[PDB]
Amino acid sequence: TCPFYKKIPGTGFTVDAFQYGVVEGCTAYFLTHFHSDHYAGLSKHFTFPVYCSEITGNLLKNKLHVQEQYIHPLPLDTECIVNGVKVVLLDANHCPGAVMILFYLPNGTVILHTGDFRADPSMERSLLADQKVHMLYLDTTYCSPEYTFPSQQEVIRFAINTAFEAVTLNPHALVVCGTYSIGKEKVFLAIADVLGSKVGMSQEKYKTLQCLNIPEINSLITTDMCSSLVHLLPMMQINFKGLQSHLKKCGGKYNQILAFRPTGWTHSNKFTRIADVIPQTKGNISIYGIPYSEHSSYLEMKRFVQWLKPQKIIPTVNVGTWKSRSTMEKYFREWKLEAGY
Ligand code: NI
Repeated sequence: TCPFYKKIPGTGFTVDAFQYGVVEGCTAYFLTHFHSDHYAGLSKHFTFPVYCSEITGNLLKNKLHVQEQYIHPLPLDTECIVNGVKVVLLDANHCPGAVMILFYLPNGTVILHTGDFRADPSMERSLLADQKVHMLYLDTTYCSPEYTFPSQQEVIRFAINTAFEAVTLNPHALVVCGTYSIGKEKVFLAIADVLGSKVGMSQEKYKTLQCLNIPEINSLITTDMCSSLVHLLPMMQINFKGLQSHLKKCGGKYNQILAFRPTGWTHSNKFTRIADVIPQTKGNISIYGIPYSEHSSYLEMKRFVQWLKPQKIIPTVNVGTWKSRSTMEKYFREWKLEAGY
């Protein structure tokens, strides 16, 4: 059964609610982004209207085989009427295709659902500038001050410099990058660009990337692993065993691996600056865990919410324990007293 924080009152709408069977009274199902925790349930057998971005719609069609007649892509930054209600989709600064949804309810209430997001000051000059929001359904993944991590630009600088240095010292090193979902593609695209190589991967991953409207993509990726000195592998193979196993396959072309494991936040952020990060090493294999986040840091979230000044906040992450829910409400009240709304 569909929880309350996935329903939009006064409409026939749900958001990210595909794993509960038929939702009583739902005439349109919104999907914020193509991550499995949110799409859980969709397939070729789905027969209700799905509203989403163009990129999400390409993924639904090609990866889940949802029939074309049930896919409803909307452009961003544009007022659209769906089942007699005005909506807008806004870029969430999460993974490719990810959106926030503004709903202009028939009774005059305005609701913003963030989906998954990485808050940014650029959002203060979207269509949000204009107006009041009565209810914010907020991605609270990192809603506590201990959650600190660098900018994406700093993390990419570190990865580019690390890989360019290694391969310049040893032209026979291979670079490997772990993946498990869409998102974080800049990690492997930036490294391949500094090395003058395409990125090699499986046919399944290549298909996924071909759905993302990335300009000049045919110039950047390939399924010919042997022609490539940046390889992608599933995230679970990014360990000393899995990497040794991979180096055997390459046929004595390479004599070293340098690997990257992009993560979310980890507790070594509480001590170590991005510059100071060191790898785990066994023999001719080195592995770097790098904190490339696509969710808001505490400070980013606080800034966005103190700017928006919503009337009420409904968290959509960390809602399962009394202690979590209690801690989040304390922070929402400080923010409100500090800023005066
Ligand atoms: Ni997500």
